[PDB]
Amino acid sequence: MDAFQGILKFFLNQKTVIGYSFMALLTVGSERLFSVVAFKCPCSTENMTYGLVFLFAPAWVLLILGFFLNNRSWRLFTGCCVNPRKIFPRGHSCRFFYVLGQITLSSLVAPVMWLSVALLNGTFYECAMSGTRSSGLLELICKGKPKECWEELHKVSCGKTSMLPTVNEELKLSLQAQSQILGWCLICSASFFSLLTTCYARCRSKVSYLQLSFWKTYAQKEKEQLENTFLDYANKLSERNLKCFFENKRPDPFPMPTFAAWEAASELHSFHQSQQHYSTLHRVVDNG
Amino acid sequence: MDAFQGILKFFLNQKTVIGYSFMALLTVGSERLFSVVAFKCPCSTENMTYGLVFLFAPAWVLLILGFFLNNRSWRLFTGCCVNPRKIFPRGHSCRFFYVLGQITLSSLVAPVMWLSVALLNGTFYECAMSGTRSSGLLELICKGKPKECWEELHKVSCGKTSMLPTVNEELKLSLQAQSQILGWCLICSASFFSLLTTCYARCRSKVSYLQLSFWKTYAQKEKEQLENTFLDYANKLSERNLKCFFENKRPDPFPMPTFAAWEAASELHSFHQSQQHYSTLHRVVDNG
Amino acid sequence: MDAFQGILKFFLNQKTVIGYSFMALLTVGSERLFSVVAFKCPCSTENMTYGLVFLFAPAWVLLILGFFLNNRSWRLFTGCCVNPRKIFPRGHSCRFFYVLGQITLSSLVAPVMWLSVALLNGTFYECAMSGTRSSGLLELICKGKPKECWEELHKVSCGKTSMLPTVNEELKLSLQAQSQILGWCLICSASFFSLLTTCYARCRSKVSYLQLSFWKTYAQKEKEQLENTFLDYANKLSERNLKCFFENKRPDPFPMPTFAAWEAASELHSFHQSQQHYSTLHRVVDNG
Amino acid sequence: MDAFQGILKFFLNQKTVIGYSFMALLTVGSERLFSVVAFKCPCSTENMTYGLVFLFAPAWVLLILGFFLNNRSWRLFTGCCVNPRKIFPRGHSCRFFYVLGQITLSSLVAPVMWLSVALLNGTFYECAMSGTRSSGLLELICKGKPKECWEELHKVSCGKTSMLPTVNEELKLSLQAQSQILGWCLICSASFFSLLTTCYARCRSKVSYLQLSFWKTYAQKEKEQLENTFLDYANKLSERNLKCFFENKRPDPFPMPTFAAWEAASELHSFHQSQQHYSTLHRVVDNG
Repeated sequence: MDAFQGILKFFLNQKTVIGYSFMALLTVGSERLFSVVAFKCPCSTENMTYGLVFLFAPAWVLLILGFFLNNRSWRLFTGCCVNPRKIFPRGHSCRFFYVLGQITLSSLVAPVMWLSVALLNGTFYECAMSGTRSSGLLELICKGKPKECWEELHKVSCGKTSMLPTVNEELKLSLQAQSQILGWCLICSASFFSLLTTCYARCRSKVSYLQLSFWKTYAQKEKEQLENTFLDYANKLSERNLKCFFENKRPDPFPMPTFAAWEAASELHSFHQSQQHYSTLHRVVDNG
Repeated sequence: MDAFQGILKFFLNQKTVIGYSFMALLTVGSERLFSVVAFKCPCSTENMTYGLVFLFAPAWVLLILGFFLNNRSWRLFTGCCVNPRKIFPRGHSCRFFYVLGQITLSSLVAPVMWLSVALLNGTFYECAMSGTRSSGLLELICKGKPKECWEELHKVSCGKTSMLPTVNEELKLSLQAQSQILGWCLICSASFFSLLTTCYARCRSKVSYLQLSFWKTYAQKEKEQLENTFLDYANKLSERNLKCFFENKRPDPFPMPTFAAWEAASELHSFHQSQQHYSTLHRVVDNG
Repeated sequence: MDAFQGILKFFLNQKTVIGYSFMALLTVGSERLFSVVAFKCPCSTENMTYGLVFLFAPAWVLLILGFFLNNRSWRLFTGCCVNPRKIFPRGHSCRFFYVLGQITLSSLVAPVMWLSVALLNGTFYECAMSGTRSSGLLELICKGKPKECWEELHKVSCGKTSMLPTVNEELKLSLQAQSQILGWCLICSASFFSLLTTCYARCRSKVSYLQLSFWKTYAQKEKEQLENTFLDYANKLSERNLKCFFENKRPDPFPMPTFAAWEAASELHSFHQSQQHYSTLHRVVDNG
Repeated sequence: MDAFQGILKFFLNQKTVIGYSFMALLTVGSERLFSVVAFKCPCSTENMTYGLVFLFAPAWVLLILGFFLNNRSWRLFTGCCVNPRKIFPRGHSCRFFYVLGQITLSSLVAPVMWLSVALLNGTFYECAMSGTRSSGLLELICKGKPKECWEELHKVSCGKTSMLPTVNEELKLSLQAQSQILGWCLICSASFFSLLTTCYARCRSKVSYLQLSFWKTYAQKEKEQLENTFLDYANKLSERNLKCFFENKRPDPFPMPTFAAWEAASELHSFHQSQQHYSTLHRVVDNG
C-alpha cells in the first residue's frame, strides 16, 4: 500500500540517470541492427565514402532531434523578431550565449554515444580505413606484409584476395583493434569534459546549495500551476463565446492581461541577490 | 489508482513523437513486405520502368492520403465558391498561401519516409540502375570490368550472365552501396530542412511563448465545447420536429443564428496584437 | 473506467478509415484464396476467356453488392411510380443525377480494389496475355526469342514447351512485370480521381464548414429519434387492436398523419440559404 | 456494460446479410465433404448419370427444405379448402400469384448457391462431360488430340488410358476450366436478376420510404404482442377447465371471438391509401 510508494521515491529522485541509461541501451541495440542487417562493405574505390557515412550520418540526425525535443530552445526563440532586445538585454548581453551553449551541449550527448558504440564494434572503421590511399598511415597498417598490401588492401573485408589468407585474417584484426582504441579515447575524453563544465557552472553560481534547491522546487510547480490556470480561464472563455453566438446576445467583458504584460513575463531570467526573484513572472508581479 | 494516471500524463504530452514513430514503424514493415513477397526484377529492357514505379508510386499514394486526413484542408475549402473573398481577404492577401504551405509540408512526411527506407534496402535501385543505357553513369559502374559489362548489365540481378560470377557478385555490391548513400543523403537533408522552416515560423510569430501556450489551450477546448453545443441543440430540434408531425401541431419558433453569422464565423483567423482575439468566433462575438 | 472510454472516442471519430481499411484486408485475403486453391491455367485456345473471367466477374459481383447495402438508394426509389415528380422536382431538375452519381461512385470502390490486388499478383494477366493471337502486342513480348514464341506462347504457364526452359522462365517474368505496372497505374489514377471529385463537391457546397458540421449532427440523430417514435407509436397501436378483437369492443380513434403528409416528408432535400432547413421533415413542419 | 450493447445494435440491424453469409459458408463446407469423401467417378457408360445426380439432387432437396421453413407459406395455405375465395379475393385476384412468387424466389437461393460452388470445384462436371457421346461438343474437347479421344474419353478421370499421359493431364485441365467459366456465368446472372426484381418491387410500392419503415415496425411487434395474448388467454382457460372437472362444478362463461371473426382476421392483406390499415387485424377492428 505504502511500501510500493516508498520505492517510487527512489525511482523518481534518480530520474536523470535512468533516462541517460535508457538512451545508452537504445543506441547499442540500434547499432547492432545496422551492422548485421544493412551494412555490407563493398570492395571498390567507394570504401571511404560508404563507411564514413554510416558513422556520421546517424550522428547528424540525432543532433537535430535533440533540438526538437528541447523545450527551452522554443522558449528562447518564439516571437524573437517582434523585439530582439528581450533576448539581448542591456545589463547581461552575454547571457544569450550562455543559454545557447546549454542547448548545444545537452543535444551533443546522443551523437557522442552513437560514435562510441559504432567504434567499439569495429565494422564501420574497417571498411573506411581499407580505402585510405594515403602516403602516411598505409605503411603503419602494412609493415611486415607482402608487396600486394599497398594495392589490394580495400579487398580485405570481402575476402577474395590472393595474399595467403592467414595474412588476410590478421589484417582484419589489426584494423578492428585500432578502432576499439579510438572508441575508448572518445568515452574517456567526453566523460572528463562533461564533468569539467558542470563543475564550473556550479562553482560560479550566484546562490549556494540550499537556495538552489528551493529555486528548483519553485520552478517545477510554477509550471504545474500555470497549466491549471490556463485550463481554467479557457473553459470560462469558450463558455462565454458560445452562449453569445447561438442566442445572439451581447457579452459581458472578460478581463485578460494586456499585450505588454504577456511579453514582459516571457523574458529571460537572470538572478540578482539584491532583490531575489525566482522567475521572471515573480519579478513583474513584485515590481509592477 | 493515481500512479497509472501519473504516467498517462507522459504518454499524452509527448503525443506528437509517438505518432511520428509509429508512422516510421509502419513504413519499414510495409517496405519489407513489398520487396520480399511481390518484387522480383525481370532482366529485360523494362528494368528502368519496373524499379522506378515501385519507388515513386507508393510515394504518390501516401501524399494523396495526407490530404484526405488533414482536417484543416477541409476547413479552408468547404463553401469556397459562395464567396472566394473570405479565403482571400483584403488586409492579409498572402495568408492563403501560408496556410496552403502548411498542408503541403505536413503531408510530405510519409512520402519522404517511404523513399528513405526503400533506398536503404537497395533492391529497387539495383533493378532500375541496371537498365540505364546512358553514356555517362555507365563507365562509373563498369570501370575495371570485362567488355560484356556495357551490354549485359541488366541481367546482373537474375544471375545467368556469362561474365565469371565472382564479377557478378561484386557488381551487385557496387549498386547496393550507391543506393544506401543516397538513402542517407535524403534523411540528412530533409531533417535539416524540417528544422529550418519550423524555427523560422516560430521566430516570426506575433506572440511570445507564454501567450502561444494559452492560445493552444483555448483552441483545443473550443472544439470540445462546440461538439457539446451542436449535440445539445440538435436534440432539441429533432424533438420539436417529430412532435409536430405526428400530432399535426403548429410549432413554437426555434431561434438559430442567421446565414450571415454562420459564414462570418467560418473565416480564416490572423492574430492582431492591438485587439487580441484567439479565434474567429471570439472576434465576431466581441465586435458584433 | 473512463480511460478506455477516452480511446473509444478515437475509434469512433475515425470510423470512415477503419471501414475502408478492413475492406482492403478482405480483398487481399480473398484474392490469395482464389489464385492458390482454385485458379489453374489451361494451355489451350481458351486462355483468353479463362483469365479474363477471373479478373472481371468478381468485380461485377462486388458492384451489385454495393447497390444492395446502400441505404440511400432505397430512400430514393421506394414508391417511385406513385408520382415520379417527387424525384424529378421543378426547381432542381438535375439533383436526381447528382444523387444517382453518389450511389454509383461509392459502390465503385470495392470493384477497383479487386482489380488492383488481382493485377499486383500477376497470375490472372499471365494466363490471359498468353493467348493473345494479335499482330501487335505479340512482337513486344517475343522480341529476341526463337521462332517458336509466336506459336507456343500459350503453353508457357503450364511448362511443357520445347524452347529451352531458361527461355520459358524469362517469359514468365516479362508478363508478371507488365501486370504489376498496370496495377500501380490503376491505384495512382483512381486515388487522384477520388480526391478531385470530393474536393469539387466541397468547394461547391452551399454552406461553410461550421454549418455543415451542425447539419451532419442533426441528420444523425433525427434518425435515432425517428426509430424511437416509430417503436412507441407501434406499441400503442398493437395494444389497441388486440383488446378490441378478443373483447369484441369498438375502438377509440387513433390519430395518425395522413397520406399526403407521409409522402411530402419523403421527398428529396436541397438546401436553400434564404430559409435554412436541415431536412425535408424540418421543412414540412415549418411551412405546413 | 453499455458498450457491448452498442455493438449488438450493429449485429441486429445487419441481420439479413449475416444470415446469407452463413448460408454460403455452409454450402462451401458441404460441397468439399461430398467431393473428397464420397465422390469417386467410375469410368463406365454410367458417367453421365452419376455426375449429373451429384449436381442436381442436392439442389432439389434444398429447394423443398425452403418451403418447410418459410412461415408465410403456411399462413397462406392453412384452411384453404374451407373457403378458397379468401385467398382469391374479388378486388385483387392476382395478389395470390404475387405472394406465391415471393415464396418461390426466396427458396431458390440455396439451390443456386449449391450449383455455383459445385461448378467452381470442377469434379462433378468433369465426370459428366466425359461420357457425352454427342456429335457436337465432342469435337470441341478433342480438337488436336489423337484418334483415341473419340472413344476413350470417359476413362480420363480414373487414369488408365493408353494415349500418352501428358495428353491425359491436359484433357483434365480443359474440362476443369469449362466448368469454372459456367460457375461464374451463373453467379453473375443470378446476382443481376436478384437486383432487378427487388428494385421493381420497391419502385412499384404503394407507400414511400418513411411509411414503409413504420409498417415494418408495426408488423414485427404485432407478432410479439399476439404471442403474449395467446399465452395469457390460454392460462385462464386451462385454469377454468381443471377446477370444474375435479370439483364437479358448472363453469362461468368464457368470452372468445366467434368463428366468423377468427376467419376474417386471417385473410390476405393489401394496402389501400384511402384508408391506411397496416394489417388485416387492424382492418377488421376499424371496420367492424
